[PDB]
Amino acid sequence: KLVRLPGLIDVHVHLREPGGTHKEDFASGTAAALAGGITMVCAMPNTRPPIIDAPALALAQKLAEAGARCDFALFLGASSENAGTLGTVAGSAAGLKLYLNETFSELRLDSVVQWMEHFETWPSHLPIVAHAEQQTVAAVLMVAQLTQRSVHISHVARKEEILLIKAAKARGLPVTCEVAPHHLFLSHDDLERLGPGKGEVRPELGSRQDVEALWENMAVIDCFASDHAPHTLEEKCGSRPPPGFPGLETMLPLLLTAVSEGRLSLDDLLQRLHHNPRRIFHLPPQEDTYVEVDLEHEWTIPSHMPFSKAHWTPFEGQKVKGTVRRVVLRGEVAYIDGQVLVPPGYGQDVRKWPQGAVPQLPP
Amino acid sequence: KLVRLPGLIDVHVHLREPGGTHKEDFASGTAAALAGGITMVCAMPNTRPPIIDAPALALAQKLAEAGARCDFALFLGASSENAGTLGTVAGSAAGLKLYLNETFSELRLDSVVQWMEHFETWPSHLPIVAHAEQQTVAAVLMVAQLTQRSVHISHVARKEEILLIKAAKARGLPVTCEVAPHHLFLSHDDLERLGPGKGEVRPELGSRQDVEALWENMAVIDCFASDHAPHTLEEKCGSRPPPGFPGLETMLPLLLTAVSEGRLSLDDLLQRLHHNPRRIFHLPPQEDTYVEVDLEHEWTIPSHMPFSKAHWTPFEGQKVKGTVRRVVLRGEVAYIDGQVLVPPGYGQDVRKWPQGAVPQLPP
Ligand SMILES: NC(=O)N[C@@H](CC(=O)O)C(=O)O
Ligand SMILES: NC(=O)N[C@@H](CC(=O)O)C(=O)O
Ligand SMILES: [Zn+2]
Ligand SMILES: [Zn+2]
Ligand SMILES: [Zn+2]
Ligand SMILES: [Zn+2]
Repeated sequence: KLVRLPGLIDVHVHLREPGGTHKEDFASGTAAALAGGITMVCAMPNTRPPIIDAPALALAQKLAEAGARCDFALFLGASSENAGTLGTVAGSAAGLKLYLNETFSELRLDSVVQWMEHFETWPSHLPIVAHAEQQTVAAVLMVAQLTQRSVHISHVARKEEILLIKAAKARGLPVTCEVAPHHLFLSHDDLERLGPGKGEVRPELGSRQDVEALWENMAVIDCFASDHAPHTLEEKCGSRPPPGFPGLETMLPLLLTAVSEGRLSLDDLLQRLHHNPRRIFHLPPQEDTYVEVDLEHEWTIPSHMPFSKAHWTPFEGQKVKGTVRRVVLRGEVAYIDGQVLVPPGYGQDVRKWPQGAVPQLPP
Repeated sequence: KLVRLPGLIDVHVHLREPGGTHKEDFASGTAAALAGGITMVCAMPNTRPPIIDAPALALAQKLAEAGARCDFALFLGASSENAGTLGTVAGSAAGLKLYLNETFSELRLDSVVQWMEHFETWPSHLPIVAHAEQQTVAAVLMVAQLTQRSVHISHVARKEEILLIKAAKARGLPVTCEVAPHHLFLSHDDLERLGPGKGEVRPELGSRQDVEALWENMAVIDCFASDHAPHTLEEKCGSRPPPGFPGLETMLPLLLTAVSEGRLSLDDLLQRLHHNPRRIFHLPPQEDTYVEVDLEHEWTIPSHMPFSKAHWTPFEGQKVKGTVRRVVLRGEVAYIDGQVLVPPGYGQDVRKWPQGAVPQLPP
């Protein structure tokens, strides 16, 4: 007996096109999304060129419209030069992304004054997301308060961070956050198996106590998002390994396993992979769209999942219970038991749908 | 014709006793203070042992009472273990010091949650000072807001930091700050002369634009404080140079030079070295205490000033106009033209004076 879920949304993926297409492209990354029960993705801007101006966004939109198999929205990225320049295209983007710490990314900012300038100039009704680790969470929260608006914190990975956010929420501050599956299902204890290259990710894998703190504070977690960050094995195993894990194909199976163990409920999962993503990023519904999963099927994660060009996975060898059997996207069968059945280009930019524009007061 | 100033206060000095007495001790450091026209100092807790518990404070109090030539208050330092343990001795200290970045200091904290715990447990009516650089300023400001209290930011050194504080003040937030003379009178341009060892200090020397931004934003600066941080030349020139400059003997002459050039007024100076220190740290007046200075005398800073055991200075070769001629402390001549005339032990702990206790609501 299969369980029907709504179309799930991953608000944090790296699809590497343009410029890193050996790692992933729109076609392979969205195939990976569909296989993981995800029907809508928000693609991060740290591509090559990065999506930091109108011409780069225009290019990315056409690449996505031609390559994507599921629906999508594209982030703009904040740079040291583009504050106050994105107003005409801002509403066409998923939101604005700030990279506030060292990681795989034209996009580190030099000064908190630059963060302020972005918070002041980006339209107030549109989403802002920050990569903000440890004390940087507190710092960007301060900037959000000085500028009287909200912020969404990406991949929370530490007890320190989740408790800070918890304290902010208790004070009524408008902050939301997401947690990635590797920070719920991997820890320092796995670094021996993974090794130092494969194990590179930002935020880094946490201690057992970090992992336990995220589960204990599930009520504080608004969204799950994969931070699908594909790099090839050669890259992960080489002399200067980039940080990141692929995760679209493994996220839902990992979480369904946790549901079957009673670690969270099916509703808890759907709030975090469907409802809260919709409401935080003002993402539209998808007509005639759903995912059928099998919660009984036990399997072991192989050395690589079928679709991502990353062709490796840090979850290799983990036992899971839960499978994506079928995905229907806008009335077409998109995925069945390992076969993707919609072509590159089937996917659409949800920000161009009338119901996908973010409501605003007349300016 | 001499100008009579009130007894000046330096809220940020490192006197190195106990445990680093080859660099400075209470007797030599307070001689340096008097020679610089300073009659009251607040001594930082990063000694050996550090002042992080009642027994260390008790030891430091006796050392200071026996060695100090001018009046003083002693900071407590925050550690990863002492939150919620300092209540009985808190009121006897200058305030609580948090070390939030890498520097010469049992006292880095591991987590912003630890900062929160200190802000929650330290008595609300008593001062808290943070060493907080760059984004850490924003982060500690967030913690202060979550806990609904004030914070004083030590040695602001960057355009980024002063503008962040300016923005916080414009929002009515209770934050004050100080700036040290090296961040007003030295910059990157001096590193060639200083070299990489002598030039080590935290916050590091800023760009010309940082220096210009501090002067332009003088209205935002509540206090000047030396961050007198003596280390010997051998240490500064050796293979692992500690950060810090000695500065008690040079601070007032540098600032008086600026006054004579019309860069700020005598009042601007006295607000920042007397009135604002008093009001932020609840420091008592000193009866029959004053400083006589000569604003006409031109001289060149030598390779070392007479008193500090540091026996070097990064201001060597700078021309100044302005001299401390005489200091009277509580009715005794304490300093005249290079001669200190009060013995070690003349100085007193101002927190033990009835007028030096911080007022509080009945608990
Ligand atoms: N998280 C990572 O380790 N890498 C991400 C960048 C990011 O999300 O910060 C990537 O794009 O490779
Ligand atoms: N500022 C420095 O470079 N050094 C200070 C420590 C401090 O004030 O942070 C010291 O005590 O040596
Ligand atoms: Zn990130
Ligand atoms: Zn990412
Ligand atoms: Zn400091
Ligand atoms: Zn200091």
